[PDB]
Amino acid sequence: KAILLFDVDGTLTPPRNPETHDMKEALLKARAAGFKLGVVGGSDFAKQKEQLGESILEDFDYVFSENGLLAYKDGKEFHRNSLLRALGNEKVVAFVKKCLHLIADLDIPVQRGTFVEFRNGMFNVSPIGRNCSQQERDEFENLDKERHIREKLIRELKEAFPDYQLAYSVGGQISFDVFPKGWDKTYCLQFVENDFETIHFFGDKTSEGGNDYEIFTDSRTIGHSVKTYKDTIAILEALLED
Amino acid sequence: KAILLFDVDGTLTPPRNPETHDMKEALLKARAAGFKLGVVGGSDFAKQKEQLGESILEDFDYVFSENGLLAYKDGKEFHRNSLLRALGNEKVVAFVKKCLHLIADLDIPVQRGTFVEFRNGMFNVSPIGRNCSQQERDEFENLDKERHIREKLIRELKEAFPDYQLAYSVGGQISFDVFPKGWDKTYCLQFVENDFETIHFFGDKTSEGGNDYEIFTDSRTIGHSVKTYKDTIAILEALLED
Ligand SMILES: [Cl-]
Ligand SMILES: [Mg+2]
Ligand SMILES: [Mg+2]
Repeated sequence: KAILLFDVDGTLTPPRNPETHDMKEALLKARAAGFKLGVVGGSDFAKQKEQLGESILEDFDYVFSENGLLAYKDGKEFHRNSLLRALGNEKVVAFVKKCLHLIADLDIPVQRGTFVEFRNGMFNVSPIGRNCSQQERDEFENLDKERHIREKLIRELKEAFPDYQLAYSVGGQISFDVFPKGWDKTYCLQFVENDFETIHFFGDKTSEGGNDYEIFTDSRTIGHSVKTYKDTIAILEALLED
Repeated sequence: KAILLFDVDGTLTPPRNPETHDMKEALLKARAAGFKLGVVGGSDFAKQKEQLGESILEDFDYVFSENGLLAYKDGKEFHRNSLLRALGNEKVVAFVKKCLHLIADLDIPVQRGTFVEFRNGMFNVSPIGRNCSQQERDEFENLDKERHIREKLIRELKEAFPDYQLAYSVGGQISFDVFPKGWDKTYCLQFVENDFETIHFFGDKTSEGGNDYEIFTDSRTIGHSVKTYKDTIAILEALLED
């Protein structure tokens, strides 16, 4: 009783493209050899269905969207959680109010709009706001490296709301994510833990700060760091060649 | 030298559907009878192209997107303006900072995310934030009717920034729009004013507070209030029957 869990983008696909027939064929073979298959990714179910095709729920035994906040097994939903349920309304409005005050009081050159986005699994917080142009993102990113605007805000929110038990993650150029501790990819492990002797995990972003790090490092998991989906295939072929 | 200008949704189409072949046929006939045709609508060019079809720039002599902030004539762009250019960066960040403080200091039950959206032609401002659920929009709307949260904010911004010369418009359930005075549909009139003796305007939202009101009422315009695109056709047939 083994299961093979895969990060999606970059692990089962070319980075920002749909899964190849090569990859599809190698998974088919793993399943008929008797492995269960699962997919876990930070992105929502629609996005995973885009990359992996429309028969996603038939092709994989488990699908964990938003790191497992929306979870399917054998084509049927069995778990749905969200940030609002974890935190509750009172804590959500307190956190967001503090974010808005903090961002309003910044002395930075450029601000636009969409400074605090409330998403199903996280707050996404942007000092400049996500309604900026790409040239503005480039500028801010450079401003940020010098002035550490995003790191200062994180410090401020961590010190204000330690009891909220939130983790914080710096994003591309203009933002950071805020989510309950544990709401990384390891969140899905509770759902397969008691049903498999061996859990392989495949991921391409497995170093410290990559979103595959915690699940890879987790002692419940046989981690495989891939550079590309073509390595994923190679590992699988080798698992199957035996 | 006459031109026929149309609001798009509800005027040339069923409310939230693409333009009919009936409507398309009646415009064809108006053009071969020697009228110029134009389209003006609050929504962006992509959206107008969705409703009116992909040959939009070939089917209409003038296309005015975002009320004419992006304007085409004879299939070619001739005007592009935006809120950031009108206001400038310093004024934009001052307005948005004040919005964020105001919204942070609200004593309302529910807030979520996306409180200030910076768009090409306007700020859209939401006390609860647009990342709320529909049930939350219903609740807020009811809360708002009792407590006048949105009207109070508008008063506050009008008194703070009179020199910015901004107009303010209450939206559906959760928001209001803020834009430079004159950036309603009459904005397009400067672009046809000196080229036509007669400018008909067709619109279905022509009463006070409707986004067709100013352009309809404007003395440069022969306004026609329609209930549906089928009335638009009738008026046109009558214009053409002569
Ligand atoms: Cl915001
Ligand atoms: Mg990846
Ligand atoms: Mg309309």
